[PDB]
Amino acid sequence: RFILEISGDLACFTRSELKVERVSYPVITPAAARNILMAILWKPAIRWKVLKIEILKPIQWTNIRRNEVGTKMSERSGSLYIEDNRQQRASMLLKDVAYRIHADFDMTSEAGESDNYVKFAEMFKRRAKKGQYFHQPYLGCREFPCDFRLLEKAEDGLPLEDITQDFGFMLYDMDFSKSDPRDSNNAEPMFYQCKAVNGVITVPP
RNA sequence: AUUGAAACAGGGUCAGCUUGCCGUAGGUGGCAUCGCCCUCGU
Repeated sequence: RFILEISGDLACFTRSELKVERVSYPVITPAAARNILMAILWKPAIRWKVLKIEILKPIQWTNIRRNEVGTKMSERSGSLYIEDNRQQRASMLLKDVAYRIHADFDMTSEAGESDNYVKFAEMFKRRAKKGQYFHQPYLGCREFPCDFRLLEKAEDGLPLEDITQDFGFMLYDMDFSKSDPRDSNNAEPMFYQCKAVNGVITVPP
């Protein structure tokens, strides 16, 4: 397995049912962690899998608004001239978040030639130590860069083990199956968050 | 393959045009620095 910790000032993970005016989750998204790992090192033969997620500091809100346009650009058009399109939008940003993750990975069907578990693990350790990636992982939006330190266990502020509130059902991931290469179309798996005392545990199917 | 991807609170708006701190009213009226002693004695 692997244990990593992420830190940053600001972070939103928007629920679906309010996507129009942002209402971020309280906790991080199990789907999000998958992509955060993939950000460091993407191969077409690796399938990630998240096991444990740990909060570190108490949740804290702030609110914000800025000016937006809501027209996806198209080839037939020449430009946008945003003045004729603006839709002010609001947002519910989490503040001062650092999270801890326990996760591992397995192999896809297309193992390929250099399908060595050990070499992938080794190069992952290398990239984690030196700070290597395709791109800086977001925190739900491109503007909130995060910072990740590869640690073994208990190398940050003591986890906030306090029993916290429920959250009902929560977004899990988005299936890739019925889609060919390049995710033609997808459905939405869910799960039950069920208010883990401190360590939220991602159950597989 | 992050409910992600692209997303200006923007564009300008004098605190201004003016009015006496003035017109007078006393420091007055009146009380002796006095009353007194050697520079002798060769």
